[PDB]
Amino acid sequence: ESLDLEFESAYRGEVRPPWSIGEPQPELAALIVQGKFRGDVLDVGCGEAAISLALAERGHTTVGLDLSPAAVELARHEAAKRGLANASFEVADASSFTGYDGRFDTIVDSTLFHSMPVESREGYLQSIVRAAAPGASYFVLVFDRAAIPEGPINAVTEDELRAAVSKYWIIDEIKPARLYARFPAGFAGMPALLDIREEPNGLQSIGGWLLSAHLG
Ligand SMILES: Nc1ncnc2c1ncn2[C@@H]1O[C@H](CSCC[C@H](N)C(=O)O)[C@@H](O)[C@H]1O
Ligand SMILES: COn1ccc(=O)c2ccccc21
Ligand code: NA
Ligand code: NA
Repeated sequence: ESLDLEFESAYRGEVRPPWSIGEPQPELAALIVQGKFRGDVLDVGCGEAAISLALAERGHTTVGLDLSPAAVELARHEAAKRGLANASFEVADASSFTGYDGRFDTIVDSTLFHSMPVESREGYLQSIVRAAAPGASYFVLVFDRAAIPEGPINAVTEDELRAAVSKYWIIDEIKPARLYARFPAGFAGMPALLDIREEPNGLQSIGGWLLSAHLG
């Protein structure tokens, strides 16, 4: 299976993607304020790249990679509107990319993890480790399989995520997390087929996992 056409259509606006919330995902913004993001950052499966933009505004040199040319164009457009010189973007397949050997001190996966086939995970993890500087940190925000079923999205259980990532990184923490979005009215039916939590500020959230890891 393949989500390439759906991601490109969502970014072109066929209304904006529900996950393009216009700010970094809150669970990842909390790690930034804790000082967990360091040096040159890779925002892998960056989408519109709100987290790249926030990190570039703080002084980091950032690179965002996405398979969708529309996402890369949107990220470049927003960085240009803000006059950021520090943020760059490229179209690439996270499961098979090169050209950044030992580059990044922090790699962040903001909901890319479940957006590729299960069979692509090993190529992706090999690609990002190859792109990592010594002592690099890695952060993943991903849907929980308890919340998102088998289907187009490859959400994970805690054990599955640990088994996949521990082969490549030293895992510091895996904890429950929320993935925020702005869904249209009536999203997923009435009654709803998914557990969508209503949040303040017109947002919603779905269950997930926040993983923190590093090289060492
Ligand atoms: N193999 C792959 N390589 C790179 N990007 C991919 C990919 N498979 C999916 N993607 C991208 O993964 C992203 C998941 S949506 C999340 C986008 C962004 N990180 C955010 O938090 O808003 C989409 O932009 C999609 O195009
Ligand atoms: C790629 O998974 N995805 C697809 C449709 C959504 O509306 C959505 C909302 C939040 C996060 C991910 C999402
Ligand atoms: Na994909
Ligand atoms: Na929490």
